[PDB]
Amino acid sequence: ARWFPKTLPCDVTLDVSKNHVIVDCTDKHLTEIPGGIPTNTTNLTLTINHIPDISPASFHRLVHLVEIDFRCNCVPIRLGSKSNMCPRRLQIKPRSFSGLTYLKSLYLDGNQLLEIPQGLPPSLQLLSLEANNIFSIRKEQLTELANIEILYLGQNCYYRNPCYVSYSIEKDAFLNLTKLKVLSLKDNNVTTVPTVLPSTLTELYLYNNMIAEIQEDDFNNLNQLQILDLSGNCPRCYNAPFPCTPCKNNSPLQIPVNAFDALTELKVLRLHSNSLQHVPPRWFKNINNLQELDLSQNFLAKEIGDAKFLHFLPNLIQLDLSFNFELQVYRASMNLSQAFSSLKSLKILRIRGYVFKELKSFQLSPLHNLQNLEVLDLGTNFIKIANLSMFKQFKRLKVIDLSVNKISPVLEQLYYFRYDKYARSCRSCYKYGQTLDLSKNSIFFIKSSDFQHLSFLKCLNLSGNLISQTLNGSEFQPLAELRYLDFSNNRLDLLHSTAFEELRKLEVLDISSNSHYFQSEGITHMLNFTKNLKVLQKLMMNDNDISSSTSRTMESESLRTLEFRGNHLDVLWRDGDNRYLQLFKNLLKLEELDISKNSLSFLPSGVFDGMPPNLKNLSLAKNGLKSFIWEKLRYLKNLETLDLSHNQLTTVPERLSNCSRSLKNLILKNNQIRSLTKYFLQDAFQLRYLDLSSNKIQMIQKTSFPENVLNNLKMLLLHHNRFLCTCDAVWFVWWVQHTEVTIPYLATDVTCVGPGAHKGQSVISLDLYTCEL
Amino acid sequence: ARWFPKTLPCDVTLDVSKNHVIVDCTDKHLTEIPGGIPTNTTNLTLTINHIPDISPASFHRLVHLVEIDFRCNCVPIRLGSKSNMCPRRLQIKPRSFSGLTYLKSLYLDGNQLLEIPQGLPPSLQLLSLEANNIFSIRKEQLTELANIEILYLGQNCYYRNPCYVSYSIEKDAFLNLTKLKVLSLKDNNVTTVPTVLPSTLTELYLYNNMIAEIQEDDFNNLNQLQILDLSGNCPRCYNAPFPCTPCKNNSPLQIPVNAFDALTELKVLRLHSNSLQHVPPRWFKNINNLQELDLSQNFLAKEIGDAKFLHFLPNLIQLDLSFNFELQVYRASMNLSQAFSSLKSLKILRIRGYVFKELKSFQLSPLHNLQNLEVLDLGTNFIKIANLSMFKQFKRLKVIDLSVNKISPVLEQLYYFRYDKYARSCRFSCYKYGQTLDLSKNSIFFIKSSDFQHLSFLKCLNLSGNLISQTLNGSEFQPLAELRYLDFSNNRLDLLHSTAFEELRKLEVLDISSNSHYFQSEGITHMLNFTKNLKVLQKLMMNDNDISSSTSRTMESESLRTLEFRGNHLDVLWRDGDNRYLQLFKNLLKLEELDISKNSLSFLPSGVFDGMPPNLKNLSLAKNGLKSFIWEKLRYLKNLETLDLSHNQLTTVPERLSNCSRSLKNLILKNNQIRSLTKYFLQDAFQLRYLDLSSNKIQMIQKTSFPENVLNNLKMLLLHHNRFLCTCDAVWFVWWVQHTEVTIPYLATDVTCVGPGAHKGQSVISLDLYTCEL
RNA sequence: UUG
RNA sequence: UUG
Ligand SMILES: *[C@@H]1O[C@H](CO)[C@@H](O[C@@H]2O[C@H](CO)[C@@H](O)[C@H](O)[C@H]2NC(C)=O)[C@H](O)[C@H]1NC(C)=O
Ligand SMILES: *[C@@H]1O[C@H](CO)[C@@H](O[C@@H]2O[C@H](CO)[C@@H](O)[C@H](O)[C@H]2NC(C)=O)[C@H](O)[C@H]1NC(C)=O
Ligand SMILES: *[C@@H]1O[C@H](CO)[C@@H](O[C@@H]2O[C@H](CO)[C@@H](O)[C@H](O)[C@H]2NC(C)=O)[C@H](O)[C@H]1NC(C)=O
Ligand SMILES: *[C@@H]1O[C@H](CO)[C@@H](O[C@@H]2O[C@H](CO)[C@@H](O)[C@H](O)[C@H]2NC(C)=O)[C@H](O)[C@H]1NC(C)=O
Ligand SMILES: CCCCc1nc2c(N)nc3ccccc3c2n1Cc1ccc(CN)cc1
Ligand SMILES: CCCCc1nc2c(N)nc3ccccc3c2n1Cc1ccc(CN)cc1
Ligand SMILES: *[C@@H]1O[C@H](CO)[C@@H](O)[C@H](O)[C@H]1NC(C)=O
Ligand SMILES: *[C@@H]1O[C@H](CO)[C@@H](O)[C@H](O)[C@H]1NC(C)=O
Ligand SMILES: *[C@@H]1O[C@H](CO)[C@@H](O)[C@H](O)[C@H]1NC(C)=O
Ligand SMILES: *[C@@H]1O[C@H](CO)[C@@H](O)[C@H](O)[C@H]1NC(C)=O
Ligand SMILES: *[C@@H]1O[C@H](CO)[C@@H](O)[C@H](O)[C@H]1NC(C)=O
Ligand SMILES: *[C@@H]1O[C@H](CO)[C@@H](O)[C@H](O)[C@H]1NC(C)=O
Ligand SMILES: *[C@@H]1O[C@H](CO)[C@@H](O)[C@H](O)[C@H]1NC(C)=O
Ligand SMILES: *[C@@H]1O[C@H](CO)[C@@H](O)[C@H](O)[C@H]1NC(C)=O
Ligand SMILES: *[C@@H]1O[C@H](CO)[C@@H](O)[C@H](O)[C@H]1NC(C)=O
Ligand SMILES: *[C@@H]1O[C@H](CO)[C@@H](O)[C@H](O)[C@H]1NC(C)=O
Ligand SMILES: *[C@@H]1O[C@H](CO)[C@@H](O)[C@H](O)[C@H]1NC(C)=O
Repeated sequence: ARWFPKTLPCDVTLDVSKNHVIVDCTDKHLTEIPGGIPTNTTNLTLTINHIPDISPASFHRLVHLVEIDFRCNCVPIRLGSKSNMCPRRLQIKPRSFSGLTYLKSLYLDGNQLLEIPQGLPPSLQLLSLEANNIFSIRKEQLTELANIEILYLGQNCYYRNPCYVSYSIEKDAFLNLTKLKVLSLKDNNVTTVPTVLPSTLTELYLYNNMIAEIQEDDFNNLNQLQILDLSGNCPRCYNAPFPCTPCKNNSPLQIPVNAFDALTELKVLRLHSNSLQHVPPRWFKNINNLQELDLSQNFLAKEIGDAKFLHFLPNLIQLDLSFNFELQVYRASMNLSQAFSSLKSLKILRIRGYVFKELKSFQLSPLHNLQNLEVLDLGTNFIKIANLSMFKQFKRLKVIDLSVNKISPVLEQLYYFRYDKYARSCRSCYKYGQTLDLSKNSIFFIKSSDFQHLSFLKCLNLSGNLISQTLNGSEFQPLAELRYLDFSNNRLDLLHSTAFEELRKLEVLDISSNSHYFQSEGITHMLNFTKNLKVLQKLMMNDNDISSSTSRTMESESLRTLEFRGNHLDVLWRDGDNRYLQLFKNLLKLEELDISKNSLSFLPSGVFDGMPPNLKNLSLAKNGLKSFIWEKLRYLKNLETLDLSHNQLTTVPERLSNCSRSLKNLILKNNQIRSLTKYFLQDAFQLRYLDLSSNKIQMIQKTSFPENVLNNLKMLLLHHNRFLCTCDAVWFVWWVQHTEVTIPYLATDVTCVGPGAHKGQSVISLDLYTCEL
Repeated sequence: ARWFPKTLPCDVTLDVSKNHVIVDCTDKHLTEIPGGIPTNTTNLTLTINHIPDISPASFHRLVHLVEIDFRCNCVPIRLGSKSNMCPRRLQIKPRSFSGLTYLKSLYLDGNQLLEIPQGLPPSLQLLSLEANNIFSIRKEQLTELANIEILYLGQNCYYRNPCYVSYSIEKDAFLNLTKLKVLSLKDNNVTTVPTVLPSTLTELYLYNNMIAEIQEDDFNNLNQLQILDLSGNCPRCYNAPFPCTPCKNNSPLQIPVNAFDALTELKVLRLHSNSLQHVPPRWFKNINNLQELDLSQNFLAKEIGDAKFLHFLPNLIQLDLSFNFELQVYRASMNLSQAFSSLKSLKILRIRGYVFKELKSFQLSPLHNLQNLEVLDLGTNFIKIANLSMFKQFKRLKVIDLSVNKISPVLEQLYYFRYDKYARSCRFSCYKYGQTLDLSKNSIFFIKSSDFQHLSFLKCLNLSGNLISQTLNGSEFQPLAELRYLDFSNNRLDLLHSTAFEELRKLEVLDISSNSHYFQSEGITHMLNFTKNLKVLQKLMMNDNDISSSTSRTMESESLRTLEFRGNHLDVLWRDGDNRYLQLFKNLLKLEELDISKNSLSFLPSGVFDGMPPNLKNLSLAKNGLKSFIWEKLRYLKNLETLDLSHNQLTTVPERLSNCSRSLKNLILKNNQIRSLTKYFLQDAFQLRYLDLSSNKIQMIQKTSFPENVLNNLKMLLLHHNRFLCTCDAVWFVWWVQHTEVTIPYLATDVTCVGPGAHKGQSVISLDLYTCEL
């Protein structure tokens, strides 16, 4: 179907609308720029390779390159792989870029460069040099960058990539860059705000440096500035998970009261981890546009109960005061100044790490009339006592976050404590409505009154509490509109089949990782509790170690998805015991069933007949299946996806069309298949996806793989097999080289293991002409 | 060093004292009895193979055979592998055994036999026919067994191996087996006690059958009987995890009051799952020797509060009354009859599954003066309330088990609900510290010192798997002055205070594994230097805590010898560039054993080995995804004896292991990616004793890598499951493997050529390389 | 392989 | 692969 096989080890893509030819060679173990890159190439990406140098030969004929991404071909030692350390810094020979007349973006990050590469074309808008060893900026080296708009220089001098001196920037180095909009000098051992900066700046990133003081006029001309990040100068170092040096004398980052006067356009101000003890209202006298203010990780515990500066912030959307607690202090309660009530525009308020024992309704009163308040985050506060009914006054919020507290009767898991949460790399129930997140607390017992006045709730997260209780349907009575209950990581005791039946609008129920009572013999479990839940769509009961059930069927008219992974259906379906072979049969509208990780080394006859009639996607992954009667797939008349990955199957069916006329997606990766049957895919016409990767296949012949089926395949995975590239393989090699069908990893892992001559050689590159002499 | 390589695929052992030549061919994928079995073979085992028949050729030369274990060469379908189903039942041709004049033991279990094999020699003492399809016993077929003493016929007709009829035994079938001592007819669809049985019986196993009634004279002559098991006739089927049919009308197994009158020798009586509602004292009128009585899984809840029969059992050692609760009943308390006080010899009392809300001191008063009482088991009772101080009257006990209850302010996990807990297979803890109070798997969320008032005698406390989500500050355990072992695993400990546990001043072992909760949230203070206070602490387990951060930078101990730190994130604590935690273990001065496997250590930052404490001898870095390893750094570990690097991603071994560690004795490199050894790998490694190179990708081994003065010290050398290339370049290695005394497991099974073509799949032990010397 |  |  192709006249000329593509042999280039890079994905090539055409976006003809913007006349972009995109050539992506990311992570192809390349030691040279491959020959044959299309001459019309616009975007060329060579990240994560081991190309030791650039030269005029590199892009010689690539004259229409608008973007070169050449990052991480020599990552600095501590940042890169220790099993493949780069031996010598990337070498850029003169004239490597002067010919690239159309070049708009050049990425050279993580190449251990010692200096700003010169000879760059005047068309260049974006230059990126992060994670090199460039720690002295001189005006002379920047003249070439007249038209530059975006310049990334950070991570060139910090604990993970040290330069062992202070960063140096010459007076007015950036001033004649008259179009420069974004300047990032983060994570760099900088000691003062460089001046003067061009007044065209929109974004200035100076965080994680050694700037001890702000001069009044450091930001005098920056009347177009919209984002300023000064975080991590004089860091608060308590429990820092990276090496952290505080400013001497317990000093804060000193900012004169008028320092921001010119920043009339400022939208985002980040002062995280500057050891601040006070927030002078004078800072904000001439910024009324401010929308986002990060004051997390300072020492503003007292200031939170005063906070006059808030009166100057009527347009603020986001306010973060997390982790301002005083060391060794466990406050009784939360003192929020009344000044908070003047935050007319506030949608998002975050005060984790305030650290206090009792949350009481009136302490939140300053928030009562903030009409736009969508998120209230009081997590990681070690709150012991909170009458949940106080949130009757917060029905308008989208998320009330009390996660990780000690209550009893989405941000990344490392977020407030990571060094650079915006660092670049070399390469949930909120949607249901009002969410009360109580996850990771100490709730041991629940009763209906605990949820008094909270009938508006759509999602309740009780995951990771200590609830060890037989629910009989009486515990959630107020939660009349609840659509989503996360009850995972508790110790539910399904003694009563009336559990959860009061949650009459419940659509999704997670009772995963409630294995405690299931792992002790002789205890009653009612798995038919689903019959009462008339609108239940999705039920998760993963990792419960279920090996026994008092009831023999689960029943639902509504349930479409059942996750039953990590249980012991091998015990329930012990050969000879027929009692549970229709456990799922009366889930009449069930479409998706996950019974991976159930130790099902075989499937007793009757399991398939016992499946409910509308099953579409069935996972049997990770079972150690050593055999499989493919013919029994005939019972699964609506089966579209069959996941058999990570098992021990050695054969495929003689005729897949004779096993299922509906099957579209067959995942057989990570098995032990050594050969295909003679007529495997014969007449399997709307088969569309076939994963045979990570098996031990040596040969594939045309009878097993007729082209009338292969041409309909959205994707066909064959990588990591044991292909023998002898003359018997002539059809398969020819087809792989000329096919339109998508086959991932042809450049990297579709390989001959022999015969000797061809060992380790890619099938895409293989020349079998000697077979036709 | 051997003139004749051993090529037989079976382990051979000589026990010269007992004149035994033991040949074990268990699980060798054999389709025929291997040739070359020693002619002096006494014990021959061929279990788990697929030898389709036996014939006079089978044991032709093996005339001194005392034991043949030929089990599971054709296991019944539901019992066997579903990937390798046996196609046809084992065929035994005539006179296959009649020549084995010394044959004392014959096992033919799991072969789908239809009949009792004939022609057996009269020397036979033990015949085993479990898991076949023999379900009709006729006196004629038993004449050959004149001298038989032990006869196993069970598991021939039950749900996993059905015969679809009742078991049949001809009247007096066994009577003329005048030496018969043990008779097992369990799991067989038997409907009556076969009679008459020979009076020589010592053990009678009739459990899991369909016997609804015992005739009064069923055991009339069994005056030597010591063990009688009638369990599982009229079973109690509630929550049974196997198919279970009760006797109609909820009837119990009916036993006449005089049924046991002849059993004056009875030591063990098992009436488990017989749906009993009463235990008539008349049963035990002439059994005064009884030591073990299992009455679990009946309906004896009422009877436990009356239990007059206990007055007839002064010699009883074990009494099991577990799982007698009435269905749907949650009693307020445990009513134990005063009759319990007459169990003067009782060592072990088990009453799980009574099901009651409140345990109070006086309810155990019938037990107070049982002087020999060692074990009191009240687990799986859903007890909600118990003043632990009541056990101050029980300091003589060895184990007090309140496991799996709901208390708040060693048996197999499947045991009482298992079908046949003594079922044979085809192939074949802190109690030692002193008084143990097991509170594991309860609902304890908060502990305070007074909870343990009056229990200073305790040596071990098991709090595993509670809900304790508390900052221990040294005040919670104050009465436990003699505690040697605290299992605090699977809780939510909050190590805010470095004074946690410091009140346990005699503590030798502390398990705080799987307390990951507070370690999983950023910015929380964790004091790992809490160890300084524990002056006699030997062993610390803190596995699977997900530790990725620590406020303190060193742990300190003068006493700690073993630290388990597996399943944490030392990769994060030792991030390249961060030096603060590189001496985390350095001041554990007496530490000899460190497990830091499963810590995602894909590389080791420089400074880790220098930072190890000076006496470390046993170090595990297993299961880290280690992709590289500077072997030279082992030089810092001057007392290292065992290095476990299994299940990693290493591709090379050091050029000279002796130049890396002068102390290393045990080097575990199994399950890595090693493709070749260095030229002089083991040169002068005089302290090497154990070397596991199995499950790698080695193609070739040359003599320079494996000097013979090092190999001769090796207690063991593992090489199986590599990718050995059996060309003429491999002549040294093939010759050496064939002629070496060194122990190398799996030469018959998994030391194999992958090529060249001709030799693919062949064992190197069997490989003939003469063409390389023409 | 810029966490 | 007798649980
Ligand atoms: C291909 O490269 C071009 C050139 O850098 C990328 O286009 C730029 O995208 C950013 C995104 O906002 C714009 O600000 C620039 O102005 C764009 N430049 C041009 C010339 O249009 C494009 O995103 C890249 N695409 C791919 C798939 O790599
Ligand atoms: C950041 O710059 C400081 C200089 O202010 C570096 O500190 C010097 O480091 C050298 C070598 O380690 C010492 O000999 C000097 O005494 C240090 N000077 C001072 C004033 O401390 C520091 O190492 C740099 N940090 C990084 C990560 O590059
Ligand atoms: C070898 O076979 C003999 C005979 O079958 C075994 O001897 C029996 O051992 C059991 C258990 O150890 C004793 O209780 C019996 O009294 C012995 N029976 C006879 C008839 O002597 C012996 O154990 C076997 N040894 C090995 C290593 O397989
Ligand atoms: C145990 O024996 C009973 C009866 O002795 C068998 O039950 C009969 O089974 C046949 C075939 O399945 C049925 O048609 C009869 O109705 C049953 N009879 C009675 C009285 O129940 C039973 O199959 C046997 N069990 C096993 C495991 O072999
Ligand atoms: C964001 C807080 C980091 C420090 C910290 N860690 C913990 C912890 N692991 N457990 C606690 C348990 C209860 C109260 C406070 C803390 C606490 N705290 C706060 C705290 C620590 C110590 C003290 C002195 N009692 C008061 C408050
Ligand atoms: C060995 C016990 C098997 C049956 C069982 N299962 C459970 C269970 N999952 N949770 C309980 C929780 C409290 C009390 C009893 C049970 C119980 N029980 C006993 C029981 C169940 C139900 C009732 C009536 N509420 C009384 C007693
Ligand atoms: C909690 O507050 C609600 C009103 O918001 C009140 O009805 C209820 O009684 C309170 N409960 C407790 C224990 O204070
Ligand atoms: C509930 O909270 C936990 C955090 O502990 C989170 O992992 C989970 O995704 C949440 N559930 C939903 C439905 O968002
Ligand atoms: C369910 O249990 C709750 C809590 O103990 C109790 O208030 C209620 O009476 C019970 N409901 C039913 C229907 O048994
Ligand atoms: C669940 O099934 C059990 C069968 O053991 C029965 O006792 C109970 O009534 C059933 N309940 C529901 C809600 O289906
Ligand atoms: C205990 O139960 C027995 C038998 O049911 C009865 O005779 C006795 O009076 C009961 N005693 C107590 C204290 O409950
Ligand atoms: C528990 O019993 C002991 C007597 O052994 C007594 O000292 C203590 O007060 C009791 N505690 C409670 C809570 O009943
Ligand atoms: C404590 O009990 C747990 C839970 O039953 C058990 O796994 C553990 O091995 C016990 N610990 C000791 C030291 O015996
Ligand atoms: C430790 O905590 C316990 C329980 O909260 C308390 O009784 C005691 O005063 C505390 N002791 C110290 C030394 O902090
Ligand atoms: C443990 O180390 C911390 C240092 O962060 C110190 O504050 C504390 O007092 C130490 N405690 C002990 C018992 O060494
Ligand atoms: C080394 O320690 C491991 C546990 O970490 C133990 O299993 C092994 O037997 C020990 N080896 C020696 C030789 O002491
Ligand atoms: C390693 O070998 C070299 C050369 O034999 C020797 O100089 C050096 O001292 C040795 N080091 C150790 C630790 O044995």
